[PDB]
Amino acid sequence: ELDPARTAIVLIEYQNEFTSDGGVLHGAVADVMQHTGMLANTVAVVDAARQAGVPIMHAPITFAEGYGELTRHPYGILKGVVDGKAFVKGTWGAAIVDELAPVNGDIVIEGKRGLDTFASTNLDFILRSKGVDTIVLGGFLTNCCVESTMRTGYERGFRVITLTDCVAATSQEEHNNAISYDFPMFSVPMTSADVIAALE
Amino acid sequence: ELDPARTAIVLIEYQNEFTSDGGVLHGAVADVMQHTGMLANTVAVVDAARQAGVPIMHAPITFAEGYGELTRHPYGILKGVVDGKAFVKGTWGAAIVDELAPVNGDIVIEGKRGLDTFASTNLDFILRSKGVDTIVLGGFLTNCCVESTMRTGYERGFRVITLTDCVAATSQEEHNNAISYDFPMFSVPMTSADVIAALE
Amino acid sequence: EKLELDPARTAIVLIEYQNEFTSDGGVLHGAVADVMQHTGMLANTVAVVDAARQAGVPIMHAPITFAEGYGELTRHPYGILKGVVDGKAFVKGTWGAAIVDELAPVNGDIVIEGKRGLDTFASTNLDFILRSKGVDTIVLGGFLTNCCVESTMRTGYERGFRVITLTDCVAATSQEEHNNAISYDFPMFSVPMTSADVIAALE
Amino acid sequence: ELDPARTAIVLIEYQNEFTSDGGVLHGAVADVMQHTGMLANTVAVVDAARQAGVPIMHAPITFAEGYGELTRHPYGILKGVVDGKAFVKGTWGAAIVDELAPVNGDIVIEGKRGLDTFASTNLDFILRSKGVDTIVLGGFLTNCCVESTMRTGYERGFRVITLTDCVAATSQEEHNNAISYDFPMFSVPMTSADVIAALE
Repeated sequence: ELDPARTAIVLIEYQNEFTSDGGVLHGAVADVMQHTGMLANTVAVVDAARQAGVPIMHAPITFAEGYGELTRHPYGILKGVVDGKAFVKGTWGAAIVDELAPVNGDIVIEGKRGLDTFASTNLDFILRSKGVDTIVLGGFLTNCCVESTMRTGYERGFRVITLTDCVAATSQEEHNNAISYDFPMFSVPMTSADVIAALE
Repeated sequence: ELDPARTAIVLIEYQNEFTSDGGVLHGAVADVMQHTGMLANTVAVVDAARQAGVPIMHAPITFAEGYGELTRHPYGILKGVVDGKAFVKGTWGAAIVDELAPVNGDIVIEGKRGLDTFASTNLDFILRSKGVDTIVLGGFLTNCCVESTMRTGYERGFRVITLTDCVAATSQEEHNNAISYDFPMFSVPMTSADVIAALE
Repeated sequence: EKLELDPARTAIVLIEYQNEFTSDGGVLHGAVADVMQHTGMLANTVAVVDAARQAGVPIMHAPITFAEGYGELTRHPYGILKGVVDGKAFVKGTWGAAIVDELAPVNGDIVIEGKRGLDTFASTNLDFILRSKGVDTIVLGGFLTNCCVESTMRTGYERGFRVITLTDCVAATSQEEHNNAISYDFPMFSVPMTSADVIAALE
Repeated sequence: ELDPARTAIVLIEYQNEFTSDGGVLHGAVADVMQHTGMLANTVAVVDAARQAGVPIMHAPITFAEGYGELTRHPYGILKGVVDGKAFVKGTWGAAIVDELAPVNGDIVIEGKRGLDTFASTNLDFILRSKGVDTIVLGGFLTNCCVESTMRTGYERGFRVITLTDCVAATSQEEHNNAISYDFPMFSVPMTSADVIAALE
């Protein structure tokens, strides 16, 4: 049961870096993108969201070239972002995949530098200003940025819905476990089809 | 490598509800508590930290009886807390287990009502006020409250050490998944022995 | 132009109505006495609370307290918290730290926890509880007009709440500081109202 | 005393819309800009900061055209921003004034939609990741965005230094009152000259 005036689709990091052949991180997520069909499922969800008047918010991650916005000695996941030169601002890799290119009305969330969309962006501000209380999440990575964003969403009292087949990760094991164990603690897990049915 | 003036031990939810026979949530965490020896490892870490002069911070979760500080219609993990009448303020369940009772000058973090300790407490305020930039995390649940806290601490630029043998969860597979896949993303995973050696 | 309040989406938030400010012998009471007296804030808050209960509106208290010795703060504070520390104000488990009797929390009132700074949103469970309960309108009162009350208003605003400031239920250490905050700052971040206006909206 | 490896200059809204003839809101701040000399003092501060190796971080405020990122029924100060059609993204007004144009190395904080730079941007994340514990603040508006940013900075444990002659408001009275009464509660106020000596 969805209220379009009080709902948003939040698309996390559908960027060529992940989504597209030649992306620095594409090879690592290919298998799961294939098994899930997340890309086409995401396209379908967005289409039904445009029609129902539900805003699309894209949340890309980017970094000024040289990574000066971060510690010179990162640890954990962002270390990989630095060493691999992923998501440099203004590059093909940082661009949102052509199939989901932002179009009239859509909101591109700004500032993302870490994994939790709510920790370095204007997402919370915009969601709250627009009176949105239900967020629908899709994107990358299932057990990293989608999971962090979902957990903070819950903390902040949104109704979080996670699109269990519009997410993808670097391994099927990591992907499946996130969805089976953690998603139910912090969200309402649903398929594109049921979200699509709910949007209509 | 640890600097005592700039380190905190953050002990999450060592409360009877989880730790003790009769706790509403004890049966769920019992197998993993026993498999890992978490209580005994935690007592060893805390003993060493006090010796080192490292402040010990307790982060209990509590709820005004009746759950009127929450939605009347919870979903996700907090639905079980309310439905199971867990962590009521002033009950034996809410009390910190006797083996880790706060002594002289220990800090007790106030406010927790959700999973991420940073989301509803004075933890950030106090760490920053004291100049703490490294946090050593232990407690319950591995894949819920510990992981949320770990994720937010990473986003806020803390050096987060996770005690791989001072945490527990409602299943062994869940516990193992978190430590193997997610902990390395947002923390420096360490055994208690490693942290003990670092503290001396 | 006339104010509508929905009881299910509304919360009175009372900042630091503790002896330390409100009552004779409180360490900071001398500094706020003139403005308390000028405004009649204490009685006015009582009348707004009473009406709030009658309409079923959550009353939320936001006291500030510190573990004795101030070991939860930097040893070398600056700014307004340096005065708290140096003055030994709001020590946990003292009369000064208690909420004032006239506004003692009764059955069902929420007592916000964690407060150690000035902004009520920065070190407590306030945001969590409001959002969990579905509150999107907070009515604000207490101390200090240009400090903690203003900080909470600013952040409230940033976080999408409809903030209402009770112009005659707040006080500061100076009438001049008080009046300036109310006339200049409050309208940028809030809808300032009187106790009487709020009470009428509640009924 | 200032450690360059632990300090950043944060410049709020040095955008043509305030600073320059033709800017929608320039008329309302011209008087105080003139009386303080804020623009030239800031250039001097930024130049000294560059020499010293201290990172420069500009925080512009922008909105996607049509103000759809916000409530359709704003109140308070943002209502004036929307009705005035100010700070529209990609327009000349939204651009940083030429004298303070970002130059190789400078960071441009992203996402600002509200008044407090901390509440809708990647400022905290970037400050904490780079290890900055002292922020030097200048810009617009003295009683609004500068005061909100300073209040939140202090809450978060930063040493906030406020440049009393590198800020401006719409009213001289409000400008002086904020500096006299509120700035001392939440910052160490200093003149540009005194900050430049410390930077030098």
